[PDB]
Formats: sequence, C-alpha cells, structure tokens
Amino acid sequence: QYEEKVRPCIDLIDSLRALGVEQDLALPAIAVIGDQSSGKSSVLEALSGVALPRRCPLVLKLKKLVNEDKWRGKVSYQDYEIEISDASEVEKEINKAQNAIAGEGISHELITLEISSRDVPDLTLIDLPGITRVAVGNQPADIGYKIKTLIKKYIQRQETISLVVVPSNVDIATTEALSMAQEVDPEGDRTIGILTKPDLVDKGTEDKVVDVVRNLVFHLKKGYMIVKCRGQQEIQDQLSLSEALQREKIFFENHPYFRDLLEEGKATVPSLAEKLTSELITHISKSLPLLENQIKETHQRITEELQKYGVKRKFLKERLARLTQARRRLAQFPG
Amino acid sequence: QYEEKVRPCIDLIDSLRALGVEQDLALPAIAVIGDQSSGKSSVLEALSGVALPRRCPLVLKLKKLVNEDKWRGKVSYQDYEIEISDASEVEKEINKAQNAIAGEGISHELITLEISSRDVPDLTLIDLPGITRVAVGNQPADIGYKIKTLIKKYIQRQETISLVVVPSNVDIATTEALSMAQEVDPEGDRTIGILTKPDLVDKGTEDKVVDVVRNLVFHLKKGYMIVKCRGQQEIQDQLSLSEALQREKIFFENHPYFRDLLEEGKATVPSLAEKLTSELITHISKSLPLLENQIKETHQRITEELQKYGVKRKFLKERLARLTQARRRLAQFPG
Ligand SMILES: Nc1nc2c(ncn2[C@@H]2O[C@H](COP(=O)(O)OP(=O)(O)O)[C@@H](O)[C@H]2O)c(=O)[nH]1
Ligand SMILES: Nc1nc2c(ncn2[C@@H]2O[C@H](COP(=O)(O)OP(=O)(O)O)[C@@H](O)[C@H]2O)c(=O)[nH]1
Repeated sequence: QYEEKVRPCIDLIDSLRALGVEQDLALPAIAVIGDQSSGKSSVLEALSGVALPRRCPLVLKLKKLVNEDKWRGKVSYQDYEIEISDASEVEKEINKAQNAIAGEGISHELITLEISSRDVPDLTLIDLPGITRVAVGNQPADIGYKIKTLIKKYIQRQETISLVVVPSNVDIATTEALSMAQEVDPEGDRTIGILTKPDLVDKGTEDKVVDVVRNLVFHLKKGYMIVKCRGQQEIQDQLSLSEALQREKIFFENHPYFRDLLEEGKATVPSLAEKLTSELITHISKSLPLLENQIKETHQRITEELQKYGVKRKFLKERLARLTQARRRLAQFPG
Repeated sequence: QYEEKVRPCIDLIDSLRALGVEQDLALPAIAVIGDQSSGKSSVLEALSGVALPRRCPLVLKLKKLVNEDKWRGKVSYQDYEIEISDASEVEKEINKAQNAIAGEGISHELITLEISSRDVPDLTLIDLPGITRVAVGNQPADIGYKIKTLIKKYIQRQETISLVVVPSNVDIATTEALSMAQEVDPEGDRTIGILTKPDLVDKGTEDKVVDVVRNLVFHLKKGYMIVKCRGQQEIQDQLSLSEALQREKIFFENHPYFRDLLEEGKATVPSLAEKLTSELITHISKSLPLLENQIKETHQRITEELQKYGVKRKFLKERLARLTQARRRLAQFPG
C-alpha cells in the first residue's frame, strides 16, 4: 500500500504513457539527460537504491512503500513482463532488457523498471542515453545526432522538465546537456541541475561550484542540487547503496565548502528525491485540468486528417483507438 | 643567437603571417583549441615559462636561446610594440594588449607574444579562445557561435595542425574541441591531443586515460601527450613555473599508472615542447616547396577578379601588394 494522495496523479500519467499515446499527446515528464560519464546512471542507482548495468529510453517507476515493506521489482519491454525477486537481481534483468530491445543505433522503444521499496521516492523518470560529440569505436558516425533526436523528442515538449546531470569538475558553460536544455527552455523555467562528483573538484575551485548550486552563474527557476555517488573504486568494491548514502551524508557534513549547501537544502540524494517528487506532482498538476481538452483537440485533428486522406488508413484507426483509450482512462481518475 | 637550422623556417612563416596575407594564403600553423577550463592557458604558461592573464587569437613566438641566455620579451598588437623586461611583467602586458584589442564579442586581431629564453622551445603557436556551449553572464548569446567561426577560420585549412587540449577527468567523446577537429580532419591526420589534470582522475579510472594516451580509443596519427600543470591552489600560492616542472616530473615518475606513459615518451611539458617543435618543422617543411606557386596562383586569381570587377578597387590593390610582399619575402629565404 502507498500514499493514495500522490499515487493517483503519477499512476495516471504512467498509464497514459503505457497506452502508446505520447506520439500525439504530450504527457508530464521528467527527462534525465547528461553528457556521457556525467554520473547520470549513478544518480538513478542512488535514487532507486539498486545497481544498474555498465541505448534506449528507460522509464524508472519508483513507488514508496508506506505499508508492509516488502521489496518488489518489475521489468517490462515489448511483450515481456518479468517479476524481479531481489534488488541485486535488477542489473541482470535490464541487461536482458537492453539485449532484446537492441538488435543492431539508438532505439525509441521503452524499457520500464518498476520498484516498490521503503527506500525509494514516489517518482517517475525518463532516462535518456548520454550525449556524445565524437564518435569512437565501432558505433555509427551519426550516433550523436540520433541520441540528440531522441532527447529532443522529449525535451522540446512544454510538458517535459529537463533533469540535467553535470559533473562539478567541469565548467558549467561547456555542458552539451545543459546547452540543449537552454535551447528548448531559454528562460530556464523547466530545467533542474544535478551536480555530481563534488569530491573530484580541484582544491581552490570549490567556491565556483557553490556559486552554481546557489543559482548565481546559470539561472534556473527550479534550481540546482548537488550529490555524491559511488566513485569507480567503490563500484569496483561493490559498496552497498545504503552505505553510499551514509558516506554522502558524512561527506557534506564535514565539507569546508559544501556544508553550506547541505544546510541550504541543496545536497544529498534523499533531499533530491523529495525535490523531484514535488516537481513531478506540481508538473502533473499543471497538465491535469487540460488533458481532457487536449485529447479532444487531437482526436479532432486526427479525425480531420482521417477524412482528408482516406475518407495508411488502419494506422490512423489505431492512433484514434489509442486516443479513445486515453479519454476513457482519464475518465476513471482518480480511481 | 639561436639554432640557425630551425629558425629560418619558423621565422619565415611568422614574417608572412605578420604581413597580413593569411586571408588569401594558408600558412603552416599549430592552432591551440580547447573547451573553456580545459587547462589550455596552463599548457601555454608551462611551455612559455611565463604567467598569462586570468578574447582574440594569441600568437605565441618562443625562441630558444643557445647563446648568452638573457631573458627577453616582446608584445605586439596594432601599432604597439612593447619590450618586456621581466618574465613576471608579461601577464601585465597582455592584460593591456587584451584591453586595447577589445572595445566592446570576439576579435580577429592578433596579439603577438615573443619570448627569448633558455627554457623555451623553438615554437610558434596560435592560441584560440576556449569553446563554450551555454551563454552565461553578460556576454552575447551568439558568443559560442563566434568563437567557433574564429576557430574554423584556422582549423579548416589543411595547413593547420589542431592542438586539442582535453582534461583527463572528462570523457574524450564529449569534448567539443576534439569534435571540431574530427569534423575538419576525419582521418585524424593533423590533430594532436594534450591531456591535462591527470592528478584529478577518479581512482580506478586511470586505465581509461592510459588507453587514450596510447592512441587506443580515438586514433590520431600524430598521437597524444599527457601533462600536469599548476592546480588552482598552486596558482593561488603563486608557485613558480620552474618548480611546477619539477613537481610534474616527480608526479609522473611516482604514478602507479602514468609512469608507463612517461617511459613511453608521452608525458611532461619538456617532452611536449620537443614534440611540438618536430611537428611544426615537419609541417612548415611540407608547405615550403609549394609556397611560391600558391602565392602565384592566388596572385593570379586576384588579378582575374581585379579585371572582372573594377577593370572596392583600392582594397584589392592592397591585397595584391601584400601578396607581392609575400613573394619577395619568400625570395629572401633562408636569409
Ligand atoms: N568520485 C565520484 N565519482 C562519481 C560520482 N558520481 C559518478 N561517479 C563516477 O563517474 C563515472 C561515470 O558515472 P556514470 O553514472 O556511469 O555516468 P553516465 O555515463 O553519465 O551514466 C562512474 O565511473 C562513477 O563511478 C561522484 O559523486 N564521485
Ligand atoms: N590539478 C590540476 N589542475 C589544473 C591542471 N591544468 C590546469 N588546471 C587548472 O584548471 C583550471 C583551468 O585551466 P586554464 O588553463 O585556465 O583553462 P582554460 O580556460 O582552458 O585556459 C585552472 O584553474 C588550472 O589551475 C592540472 O594538470 N592539474
């Protein structure tokens, strides 16, 4: 059992997404973006409390158990739906997901990871493959372009909040992820910054980081958070994610510069978790009253096009049947 | 007095550049490019042995004294030419240069720094302003674009070797500087990589760095070098550049991973210095035999255009007078 005061809104959006209506209907979403090796999957590991594999969208559904506190997991992709038993079984199951989902560049097909735990927020996130600028190894030359196209698909929509992951040890102005966010959101009204790797910041440089997190260099309405996740040695030693939280807490409390950020409510995964639930709820709340008319408008313009060209047909009869299903599912809200 | 076996070639190119002929005549060059805060000016500080200020092209002319060993410096920009007395006087003089040269974005006007010292290589470099992707602060929104245009002006030319500065603590595939190099040089035949900040690499991650420097991730004909320059605390303590070399030496000799790179001749500023002189000489050598005909071809096509439109006139009579001066100066070679 969950908090039935937060779940209905989150579950509603998840159900609409799972209907395959997002091609024609923008749905409230938090898209996670970052340059390759910015620590994006680390943040997800910390938020979900589970290890993820060493590309295509990943829908992460986190559900906070208020009740009996039995860890449950589930992975869905295509026709597969597989119940996970242990938390350390998860990495294995996504590895498998990522296998079936990728035959030969980037895939637009969704893998959905659902986790019910005492230690997870009530939160849905869409994680998007890391941005590269140079093509390395045996991957195609247009892989960067394709990654960008997949990212734009989400982030160009007004209904998407961009969650930008940036390492503290790189200049904020050089981030491609943030650059893309500024492109679609010049005012910086639907972008949140997560800084990582605060332990790797050059000594004498920490004040620059503080300036960023305090919203003084590149301004974001919704602000910034700073986090410390497992370093490579800690991953190499298979350090538990529970201990990683404990270590993060100690790191910020003892930090000569970052303690201020902690006291200002701008540090640690637990505080990030709460901030992301608030942001998600506020953002779904914004779309709630409009959904019924947007569905109606779009069902109207697709019926127009149906009449124009046909009256490819059976494909448009499948789009409309999905939109009808969206209207029905919305009519059930909040139950 | 200098080694008159290396100076004639380097001085020849410098004299042609100073004639203002590079608009119509590609000249052998090493352009230094990097993302903002990649440690680019640090590398230049180490190579030149002098401190540089905290934007427009900077032509760095380094001349190794074989003779009496009296440190000499000179800064030229527009009509100014100012003789520098001390090595620590330099930062001040470029600050002044950068003032006169920038009235209100990026300037294409050249500031030329000439240094004659026992401790400098025989080397000319064109340093280009750092790349940004996000516009911060009170700077114009198209500043990134303008920086890129200035960089492309140099690096699109076959006669330009791109010297790409990349920090070891960022994923090689995410570098915009390297991305631009790959764009104009897909084969990777006229690009050199300099990795910086090897001390800031995450523990358990050093092997990735080694892989890069050994030319195994993104392949460059001319290869990679790795260097350690002053960190911010050391700059804050005004650590001498002589001691910085000593420290770099000790750092690589004692490093559990990077010692191999040192023994493979791929580390330290002194080894970089020698590699850059070789590369410059080889590259000027490549253009030497062609220069006379290229000048003639271009003097021919500008006389064609002179005839076409005119026969704006006095501007083309000034381009041709510069090309005539280039042909004369070449006719003096090697004296
Ligand atoms: N020291 C340190 N290392 C981190 C931190 N966050 C992430 N990393 C490391 O940075 C690397 C890149 O992180 P990852 O999550 O794989 O990046 P992604 O490619 O953006 O998903 C990994 O080796 C992590 O161990 C941090 O807060 N501190
Ligand atoms: N620890 C460490 N810091 C470095 C190294 N090289 C450069 N830095 C620092 O990184 C910052 C950016 O360097 P800078 O040369 O100003 O970058 P630019 O903007 O590319 O010219 C400066 O604060 C330097 O002190 C290095 O090898 N080690």
